[PDB]
Amino acid sequence: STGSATTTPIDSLDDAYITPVQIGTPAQTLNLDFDTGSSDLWVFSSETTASEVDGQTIYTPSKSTTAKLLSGATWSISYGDGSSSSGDVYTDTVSVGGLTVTGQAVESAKKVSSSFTEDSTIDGLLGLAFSTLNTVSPTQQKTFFDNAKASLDSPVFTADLGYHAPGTYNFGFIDTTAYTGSITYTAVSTKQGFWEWTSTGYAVGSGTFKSTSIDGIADTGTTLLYLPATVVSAYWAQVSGAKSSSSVGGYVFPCSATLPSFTFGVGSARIVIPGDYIDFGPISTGSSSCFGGIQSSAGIGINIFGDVALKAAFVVFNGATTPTLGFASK
Repeated sequence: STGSATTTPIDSLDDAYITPVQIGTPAQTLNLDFDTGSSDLWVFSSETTASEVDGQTIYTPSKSTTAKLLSGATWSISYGDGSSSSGDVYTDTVSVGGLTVTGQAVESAKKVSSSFTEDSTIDGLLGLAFSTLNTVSPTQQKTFFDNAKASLDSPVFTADLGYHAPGTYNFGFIDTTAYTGSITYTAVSTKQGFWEWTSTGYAVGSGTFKSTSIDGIADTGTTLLYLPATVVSAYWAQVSGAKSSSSVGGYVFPCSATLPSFTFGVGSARIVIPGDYIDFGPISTGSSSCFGGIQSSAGIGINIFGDVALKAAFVVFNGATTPTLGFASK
C-alpha cells in the first residue's frame, strides 16, 4: 500500500504545516501537524476543556463506530517550545492520503497549553519519530508510520515541504519526479528516539564550505533551523545590522536586508537554503526589525534541522531495519 497527502502552510510565514487526516467511521477529518520530532498522535476532541478550544475541529469518539476506549491509558507530552497537552486514549481507524491503519492509538486531549488553543489552524499532531518516544502509559503505543510499515510497498515516508506553498507527505514510495539529481543517504542514530544524523558542514552565501560534523535531528515540527552558536554567528555576521537580541529571543536583522543563502552538507552532497527562506518577517506588526530563520541551539541541547532546512530538500525517512535519511535538491 501507499499514501499521499498534501501539506499546507498554516500562515504566510510557514510557521507550521497541516495535513488532513481521516479519523473514525464515518470519517472525521482533522488537520494535523506532522511532526518527525515526536511520536504521539493527539487531537483536540469532545473531551478537551471547553475554555481551551478556540476554533479547532474536534474528534468526537462517541460518533465513531470504530472508536474504542483504550482502558486505563493516559498520555502527557511537553515539547521543546514549552507547549504541552495531555489526556486519555482511543483506538480507531486512521487514514492519511488513502493509506489506512486500523487500531491506531488516537490520543484525545483533555488539556492543552495556551499555544495550542491560540492556534486555530492546528487540530492536533501526528508524530513520526520513533515509537520509543511515545508517551502513552502504562502501555506505550506505536506511531502511524510504525503501524503502517509492514503494509507499505517500501518502509519509507518522504517530506516535501513547500516554501510559501503546499507540499507533500508520501508513505510507502519515493516519487522520483519530485526531486532533481540523486538522493544522498546518510546514517541515522535512533538512540534518542529521533531521526538524528550528522551533517558534514556548511557554507554561508557564496563562501567556502567548512567541513565540520554537526549532529542534529530532522524535525518537521520545528519551524526554524537551530545550529551551534559558532555557525549561527558566522551566518549573521554577513548581514549588516544583524544582532542577537535577548529581549526578542534570538537573532534579528534589518527588514531592508538581502539575506545570503545557507548551505548544509549531506555526505559529499550540498543542500542550499535560499536567503528568502531565512526571513521570518517583522518581530511585531509594522516593525523594521525582522526575525531570523537560523538561530542558536545553545541551551536546547540538540541541533534541529527544522522546516527552514527541510523545505529546501526532498527528504526520505527510511524506516528499514537500519534506518537512514535521504536528501535531494528539488
